[PDB]
Amino acid sequence: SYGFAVASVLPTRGQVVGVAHPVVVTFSAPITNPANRHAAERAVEVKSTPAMTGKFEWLDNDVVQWVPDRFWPAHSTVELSVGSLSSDFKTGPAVVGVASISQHTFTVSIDGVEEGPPPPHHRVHFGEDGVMPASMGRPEYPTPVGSYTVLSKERSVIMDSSSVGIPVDDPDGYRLSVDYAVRITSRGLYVHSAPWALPALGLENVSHGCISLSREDAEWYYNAVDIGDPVIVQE
Ligand SMILES: [Ca+2]
Repeated sequence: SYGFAVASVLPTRGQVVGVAHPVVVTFSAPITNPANRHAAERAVEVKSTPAMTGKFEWLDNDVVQWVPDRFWPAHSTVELSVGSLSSDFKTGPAVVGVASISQHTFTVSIDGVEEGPPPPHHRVHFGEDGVMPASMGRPEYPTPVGSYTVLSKERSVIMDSSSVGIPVDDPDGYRLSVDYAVRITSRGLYVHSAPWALPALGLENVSHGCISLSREDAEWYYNAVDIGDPVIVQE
């Protein structure tokens, strides 16, 4: 009986990850019976050192992720057992981004200390370290509130309007080349550089869901953040 045979686990052994990185378990064969999922979860019981509570979420018939309830300790070695498989990984700095829809800001802290790039005359900027002018999703396509984690980081990725439900050649379609792209949902939500959107930054929520930053702020956050680091969206 190898129905719950585990092919692999993320983080990999010795991987360096951000401080909300889930434990992602990939099974050797799909578990197509949702009733067998609770037994599968028990067979892949996640035991970390330091101890952490979490919640299982199935991403596919053969992938379940265990989402920690709290952040891992930064700059640490986390020991990890996933049903007998003994592993470990490392965390880097706690790089946390908090988007405020009402304040039109994106606040970046590193290990608790708010910080941003060294500012180099005609654009909004706050005198407060780490607080970046941002533009969230407009009321038609709002940025959803929640607790996210960085799923991937890409340079010069092309984003279409088909991600929010609009063909490219449609009245309000788009096809953008985006310089710095920090992906925070599998659906296609990003923190990213939006130079065309410079006037709205810090003032208006004019994007279609994504968290828009200046190129300089996006570049700094992109270079600071790691896959697994948390991103909070608040009203
Ligand atoms: Ca990493």
